[PDB]
Amino acid sequence: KKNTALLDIARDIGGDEAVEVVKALEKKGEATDEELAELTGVRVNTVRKILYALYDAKLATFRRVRDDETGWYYYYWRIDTKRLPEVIRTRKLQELEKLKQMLQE
Repeated sequence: KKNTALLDIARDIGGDEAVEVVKALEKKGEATDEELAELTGVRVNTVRKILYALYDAKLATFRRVRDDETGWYYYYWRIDTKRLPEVIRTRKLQELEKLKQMLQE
């Protein structure tokens, strides 16, 4: 039930690619952008844009590692269902009162 609801939010976010990304992420526990682009075949710019969307929806978190050859960070993402129930609800309420204002036209 939370399995499918997560994936449905992913579809709204980014279609079949988002659903591939979420599924590979859950199967792997944690993953980098690059690891997810290779697991899935989706491009890394799009894996990344999906992940930052899941992060803004507070459905994903990450933890950062400093790559010491270059000094730049790279993220290890993971799905965070902790607040998924409140997210599912908020999205319903919001969609409902988007309808409410069309009725108040």
